[PDB]
Amino acid sequence: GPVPFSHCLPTEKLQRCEKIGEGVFGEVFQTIADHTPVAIKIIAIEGQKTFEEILPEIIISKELSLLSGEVCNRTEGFIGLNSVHCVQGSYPPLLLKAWDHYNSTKGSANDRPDFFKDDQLFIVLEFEFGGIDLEQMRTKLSSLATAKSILHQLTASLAVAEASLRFEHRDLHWGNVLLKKTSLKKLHYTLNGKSSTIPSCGLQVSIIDYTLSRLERDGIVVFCDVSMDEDLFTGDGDYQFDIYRLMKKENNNRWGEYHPYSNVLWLHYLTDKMLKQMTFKTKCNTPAMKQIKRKIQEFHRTMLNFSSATDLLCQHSLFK
Ligand SMILES: Cc1cn(C)nc1Nc1ccc2scc(-c3ccncc3)c2n1
Ligand code: NI
Repeated sequence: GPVPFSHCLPTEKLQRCEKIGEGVFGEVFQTIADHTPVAIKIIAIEGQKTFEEILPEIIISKELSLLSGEVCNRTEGFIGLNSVHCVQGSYPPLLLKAWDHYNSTKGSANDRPDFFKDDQLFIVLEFEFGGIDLEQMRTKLSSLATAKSILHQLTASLAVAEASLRFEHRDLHWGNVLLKKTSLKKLHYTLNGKSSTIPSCGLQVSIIDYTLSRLERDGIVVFCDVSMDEDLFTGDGDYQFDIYRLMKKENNNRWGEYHPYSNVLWLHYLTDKMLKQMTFKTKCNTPAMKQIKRKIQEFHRTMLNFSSATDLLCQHSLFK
């Protein structure tokens, strides 16, 4: 059967819940469990999305989480999934209070979740805490060396997911790139059996929000069908909203197919943001840093001629 909210969110864990984010159908809370930070996503089911509409996110979250402990195709560059629960009950008042605090400070585009009755079902996905998004870190990164590390981590992570699962993220905006301190000097990945390293520059990247993502295992495709969605393809003001139109154009509005080019489009959007909307604490006023800047500029202007993240990682001069 379903379980009460208290099964997932015992008193002390619930007391420490703060809202950190949201989606069109979701609320994300940060908390502590057994002295360990976690990120909780809570999605209402039936009644808003159906179970069938939520399952893809569950499967994808699961498959990408598994890549951290595989061998031939291995990456930590997406986020650990600790557990999945189907919960029944009205929204916990302590969660409402945390919800309100976020509405008062940042503003929510969601409905205050106070209208749910005690037979309401929810899917509660509990993840490792991945850190703070790249947008919030717009002014806080240290140098363009860091920016290069970040792009290399993203590119590799997508490459491995391409090789393993024929993955497309399909919404990798700078809000979905998390950063977290690591004392590791070098990060490791393995692509089709070949291991390599990336200088961390003190950070570990984690990719999130598989809400539009696509993959497959054994000829079964798991995805979000947005072919009858109109609103997604009629935004602007940011280069983000062009990617949605480019994907739709590249794939002829058939979202089951595999088009890893879409990973390249999103990495280009992120390289653009690195070059145009970030301010680094150290400026590129040394020969070595100017050089790094030039190579990122050269990546920006050439990467769109690569067919996938795999192609970029193996072949692009930025990573050699
Ligand atoms: C929870 C989660 C996991 N996946 C695969 N996707 C998710 N979705 C979102 C949506 C919004 C935000 S705003 C901060 C987060 C976040 C922060 C830290 N650690 C994970 C997620 C977030 N996550
Ligand atoms: Ni349980």
